[PDB]
Order: sequence, then structure tokens, then C-alpha cells
Amino acid sequence: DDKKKGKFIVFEGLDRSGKSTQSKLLVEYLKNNNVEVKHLYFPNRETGIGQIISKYLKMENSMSNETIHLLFSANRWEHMNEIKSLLLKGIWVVCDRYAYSGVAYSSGALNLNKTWCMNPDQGLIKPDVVFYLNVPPNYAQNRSDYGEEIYEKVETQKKIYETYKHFAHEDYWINIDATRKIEDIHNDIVKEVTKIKVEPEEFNFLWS
Amino acid sequence: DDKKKGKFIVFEGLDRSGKSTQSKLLVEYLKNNNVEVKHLYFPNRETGIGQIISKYLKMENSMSNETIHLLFSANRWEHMNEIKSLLLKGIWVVCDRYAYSGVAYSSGALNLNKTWCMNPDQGLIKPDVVFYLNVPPNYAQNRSDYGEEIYEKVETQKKIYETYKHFAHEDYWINIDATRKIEDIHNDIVKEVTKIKVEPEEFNFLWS
Ligand SMILES: Nc1ncnc2c1ncn2[C@@H]1O[C@H](COP(=O)(O)OP(=O)(O)O)[C@@H](O)[C@H]1O
Ligand SMILES: Nc1ncnc2c1ncn2[C@@H]1O[C@H](COP(=O)(O)OP(=O)(O)O)[C@@H](O)[C@H]1O
Ligand SMILES: Cc1cn([C@H]2C[C@H](N=[N+]=[N-])[C@@H](COP(=O)(O)O)O2)c(=O)[nH]c1=O
Ligand SMILES: Cc1cn([C@H]2C[C@H](N=[N+]=[N-])[C@@H](COP(=O)(O)O)O2)c(=O)[nH]c1=O
Repeated sequence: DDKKKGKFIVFEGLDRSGKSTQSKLLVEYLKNNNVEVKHLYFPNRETGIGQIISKYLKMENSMSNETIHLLFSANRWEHMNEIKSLLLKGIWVVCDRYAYSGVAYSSGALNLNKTWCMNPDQGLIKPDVVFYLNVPPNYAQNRSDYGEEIYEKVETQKKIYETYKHFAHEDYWINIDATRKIEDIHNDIVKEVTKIKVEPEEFNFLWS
Repeated sequence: DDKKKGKFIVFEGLDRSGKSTQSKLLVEYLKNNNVEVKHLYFPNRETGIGQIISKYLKMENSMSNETIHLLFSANRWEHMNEIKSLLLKGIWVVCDRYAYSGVAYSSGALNLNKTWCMNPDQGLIKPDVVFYLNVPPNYAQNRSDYGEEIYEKVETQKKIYETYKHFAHEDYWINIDATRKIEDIHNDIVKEVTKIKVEPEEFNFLWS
């Protein structure tokens, strides 16, 4: 028996838009209602690949557009095992950033070619739902530690914001106004996650 | 002015089939007839990525099929700059292994999905010609240091040999019997490379 028992939820969004904050809250909420959950995020900067992705973002190095893109996708693929497993077991996975981030950022910030960009992530496990913490490009420039990494320039974030729309109208995509109080965002999130039916199912894969 | 002045030639083939030997010879031959040439090979195991690709082959680590595949492609992309440059300048590039190796090996040894496999290498510079040093899967098991790396098992090489055929009938593909004396292989190679017209041209990209 291999059906998919856990639930896989992804947060997406501009930089400094509260992805962590909201993923932590969703996690603790679920912990509270007795649902085993594992928090992951992407990129995972601890693996070999991650380490390279990391220097790239911190501008400790440079690499061509297509290399870093590929590196990002690879990084997700090295977690498909863990994820299938948790999900097989009934552990929900709350993830922050996934392939959506890949296409969005590469195609927006590095003028890559949307189909080209999706291609390598194609076949990755599809999540049950994506929460897009929607915020205006200039909004987050105020937050905590903005500007400390390669893509954290208003002009660039404006470019990215437009590419996120490439999923904006997709059934699993759930826009969320993220310019509000933390607990307002949190509650919308919960209301939507309760709508969910649990029930073992079959896995689905990007980009269906 | 950006037209492509050098010539780009790729050697392909099973393991221990004399790719190096023949690339060295072609290089020295060209050096002899006053043609600037830069020898490269793939994977390049010196870069960040390379280092990971390396442990993989030496079985010092493991990674999922799709990760290593992606890592291989990425590795080629980090050389598109160097290569375009040499070629722009009129430096010929003799390369040993390219995308053909990628599709061939991943799809054969790791049952990946041919289109999936080609997708990430799509857009890489197309070479002028591929010399496929054709040898039977059991032939090379005798050579120098066979078996010291992950794919060097007759049963696996048999699997790969069949996937190389995925280009076998392509105009740029040039089969070469490689079960012969070194200098016979060398001469066929030269005869074919002389056929070439030099003449600045436009670049072409896989997978056209
Ligand atoms: N709704 C909010 N209102 C005010 N500050 C916030 C809000 N959400 C996040 N922050 C703050 O902004 C910074 C970025 O939040 P974070 O969740 O780390 O963003 P992301 O994970 O999307 O990069 C943090 O210091 C956090 O405390
Ligand atoms: N035509 C040949 N006849 C006999 N031995 C060969 C021939 N070609 C290569 N070898 C030997 O086999 C080994 C593998 O050759 P190499 O060019 O390194 O293969 P590849 O680069 O394709 O892995 C080397 O030790 C080389 O000396
Ligand atoms: C996961 C992923 C992230 N990114 C970018 C988005 C983020 N922008 N910045 N800085 C950065 C990820 O770092 P943070 O998720 O910790 O904010 O990587 C990609 O370009 N492609 C990807 O596939
Ligand atoms: C360039 C490339 C090589 N390979 C394999 C072929 C070779 N098989 N072995 N062992 C190995 C490359 O090492 P050598 O080219 O030095 O023989 O990597 C791939 O699987 N994908 C690739 O994209």
C-alpha cells in the first residue's frame, strides 16, 4: 500500500513577505490539533548543492543564469525522497518555497524562459495547496533584514511579482493578502486548510 | 561582430573507449596544422558541482537519479561562457563527452525519460560534429582501469549502448568503429574533420 496520506502545503511569496512566520504558525497550529507535521523550506542550504546555492545568494560567488536555475531544481529533487516518505507515513509537510519559486524568480529576475524553467522541476510531487502571501514589491523593503541578498532590490522584486502571476489563476493557487496583521493572515490560512479533506489519495506531480 | 569562428567537436562513447586518446590526438593534430584549440571534457570534476558529480561516480556518495542528471547538465552550463568565448575568438574546441552523454547515460543506466533528460541541456551550444567511438559493451572491459566507477559494469554498459542509438541516425553523428588500432581511428577522424568548411557562422543550440 503506497497511497499518499499526509498533506503537502507550500507557501510562496516575495522576499521578506512572512513565509517563515506563517509556515511556523501553520506548523504549530497543526501540532496543536494532533497532526504530525514536518517543516521544510527551499532552498535547503545545508546540502552540497545548497551550499553552492547559498554563496550565490549571498553574492559570495557568481554563476550563469541557467546553472543556478538548474541547481535550484536539483536541490528540490534531493528532497523528493524524504517528502514522499513523510507523506506516505501520514506526516503532513508544510514547505516554504517550492518549484513555483524557481520559475517565478529565474524567469523574472534572470529573464529565463518559462517553459525551460519549469522543465527540470516537472515530475516533482505536487502539493495539495499553495499559499501565495501576496504583497506589493515596495511593501517589504521595510522589513527586518531586506537587501542582504542578490534578489532583494525593489526593481528586481517588481520584476518577480509579475512572474508569480504565472500561477495566479491556477486552482491550487490561493492568493492571500499579506499586508495585514500576522493573525489575520494566520486565520485565513487555517480557514482554507480546514476546507481540506484528508483521505489517502494518489500522488500527483508537477506540472499537472 | 559575434559570429562563431572556431569549430566545436565532441567525442562520445562507452567508458574506456579511447575518447581521451582520440581527443588528445585530434588536438595535437590540429596544433600541428596551426589551429588554436582548447581541449575540454565533461564532467568537469574541478568545479563545486564537479566535485559532487565526482563523489557520485566514485560511489563516495549517493543521490537520486534526477539530482545527478540535473547536476550533470548544470556542469555543462557553467562552461557555456568559456566555450562561446573560445569559439567567438576562433579557438576550436575539442570536447570529450557532452549532452549526448547525459541523455544516453541517465536514460540507459537510470531508466530516466529521454525528453525529461534532454530538457535541461536544451539551449546549450550545438557542436559541429560528434564522433561516436562505437564499441561493443563487453569490448572495453579489458582496458586499463575498468570497473573503478559506478557505471562500469558490463550489464549497465549494455543498457547504455542501446540508448546512444537515440542520436545514431542524426546528421552530425558520426559513427566510428573503435575496436581498431589507434592510428586507424585517428585517421578516419582526420579525414572527416578535413571535410569541414571553416567560415564564420551563426551559433546553433541543442536540440535543433
Ligand atoms: N504580517 C507582518 N507584520 C509585520 N511584520 C512581519 C509580518 N510578517 C513577517 N514580519 C516580519 O518580517 C520579517 C520577515 O518575515 P519572514 O516570515 O522571515 O519572511 P519570509 O520567510 O517570507 O522571508 C521578520 O522579521 C518578521 O518578523
Ligand atoms: N584503440 C585502442 N587500442 C588499445 N588500447 C586503447 C585504445 N584506445 C584506448 N586504449 C587504452 O584504453 C584505456 C582507455 O582509453 P581512454 O582514451 O582513456 O578512454 P576514454 O577516454 O573513452 O575513457 C587507456 O589506457 C588507453 O591507453
Ligand atoms: C527555492 C528557490 C528560491 N529562489 C530565491 C528566492 C529567494 N530570494 N532571495 N534572496 C531565495 C531563497 O531564500 P529565502 O527562501 O530563505 O528567502 O532564493 C530561487 O531563485 N529559485 C528557487 O528555486
Ligand atoms: C558528462 C556526463 C557523463 N556521465 C557519465 C559517463 C561516464 N561513466 N562513467 N563512469 C562518467 C564520466 O566520466 P569519464 O568521462 O571521465 O569517463 O560520467 C553521465 O552520466 N552524464 C553526463 O552528463
